[PDB]
Amino acid sequence: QTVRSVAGDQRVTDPVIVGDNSILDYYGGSNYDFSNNFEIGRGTLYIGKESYFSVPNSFHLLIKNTNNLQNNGQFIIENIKRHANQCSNSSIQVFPINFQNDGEFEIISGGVEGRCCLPTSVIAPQNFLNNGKFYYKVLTDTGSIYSGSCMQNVDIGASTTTTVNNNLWEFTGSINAQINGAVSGAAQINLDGSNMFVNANTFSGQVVNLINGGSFLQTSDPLSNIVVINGLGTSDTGVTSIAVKGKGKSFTYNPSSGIVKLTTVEGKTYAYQIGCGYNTKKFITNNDSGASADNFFVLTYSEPYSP
Ligand SMILES: [Gd]
Ligand SMILES: [Gd]
Ligand SMILES: [Gd]
Ligand SMILES: [Gd]
Ligand SMILES: [Gd]
Ligand SMILES: [Gd]
Ligand SMILES: [Gd]
Ligand SMILES: [Gd]
Ligand SMILES: [Gd]
Ligand SMILES: [Gd]
Ligand SMILES: [Gd]
Ligand SMILES: [Gd]
Ligand SMILES: [Gd]
Ligand SMILES: [Gd]
Ligand SMILES: [Gd]
Ligand SMILES: [Gd]
Ligand SMILES: [Gd]
Ligand SMILES: [Gd]
Ligand SMILES: [Gd]
Ligand SMILES: [Gd]
Ligand SMILES: [Gd]
Ligand SMILES: [Gd]
Ligand SMILES: [Gd]
Ligand SMILES: [Gd]
Ligand SMILES: [Gd]
Ligand SMILES: [Gd]
Ligand SMILES: [Gd]
Ligand SMILES: [Gd]
Ligand SMILES: [Gd]
Ligand SMILES: [Gd]
Repeated sequence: QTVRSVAGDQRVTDPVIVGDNSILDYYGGSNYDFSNNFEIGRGTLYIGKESYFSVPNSFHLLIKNTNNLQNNGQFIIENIKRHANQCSNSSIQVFPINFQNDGEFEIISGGVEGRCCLPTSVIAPQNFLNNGKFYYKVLTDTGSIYSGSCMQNVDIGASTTTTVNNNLWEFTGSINAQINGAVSGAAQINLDGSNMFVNANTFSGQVVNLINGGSFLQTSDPLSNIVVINGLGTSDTGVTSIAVKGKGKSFTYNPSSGIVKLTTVEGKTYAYQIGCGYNTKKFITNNDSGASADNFFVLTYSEPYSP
């Protein structure tokens, strides 16, 4: 049992080592820069605005030139705007070469009441391997889920990075998760009120679960694979949706396979496994036309989701 609790800005060039039953609490700094390896055992590494045990305007975390980030415990990044309401260039940038997450990796932002001013967030290790739980949550000052109009944009992966999910991702609240790199494995992605944008050409082995008005959007051309998407439906906790880039010509649902196909006027056909027991007559289809894809063909279903 060792607690370390360190206040103020940090430029850390030494290895970060958290032993079993230990806590390392970095807080109260506006600037954090780590450049060496991380080894987190059965303990907690916390980097945040306020102490793990509970004020600058800004929060900047950079992990860059780190060879290996090995997480076997809890790795928390927390940036809640409390009293503060100034708009700053707050950022979370996680670019280690190797990130192996066997435990819990949890990013928490939000607390925006007035001006819509959220941090830049990019999680793009060259090699990001998740065997554990990756959480991104947007919370109020009290720690409730934030579901307002100020959307936290999160970039996951990049054009040349490799991302593997073998367990769980869960994005909760007003989050736009832009999947900008190759993702593979065999895992669940839980979208609890959040949107996920499949921008890449490899997005494989991921079962997507839409909860509380969560949405799946693809901007890339149709994949080889048929993504399993659970939760299409309309309830009091909202309307979940599947959307593809372009202008929709038609849809077909096969009640015998549980596969829906969305065909665009360009003749691109997107296929998703939504499950059995849908009624064709209760599907709704809309072309959205505006501003990343200008246009989306949006599939919804008028009745509650039944597993
Ligand atoms: Gd040193
Ligand atoms: Gd030991
Ligand atoms: Gd040791
Ligand atoms: Gd140990
Ligand atoms: Gd030990
Ligand atoms: Gd040991
Ligand atoms: Gd500072
Ligand atoms: Gd070790
Ligand atoms: Gd060791
Ligand atoms: Gd060890
Ligand atoms: Gd150990
Ligand atoms: Gd906190
Ligand atoms: Gd936790
Ligand atoms: Gd706040
Ligand atoms: Gd506040
Ligand atoms: Gd594991
Ligand atoms: Gd927990
Ligand atoms: Gd947690
Ligand atoms: Gd927790
Ligand atoms: Gd973005
Ligand atoms: Gd962007
Ligand atoms: Gd969950
Ligand atoms: Gd790709
Ligand atoms: Gd797949
Ligand atoms: Gd939405
Ligand atoms: Gd109702
Ligand atoms: Gd189109
Ligand atoms: Gd086109
Ligand atoms: Gd629109
Ligand atoms: Gd964008």
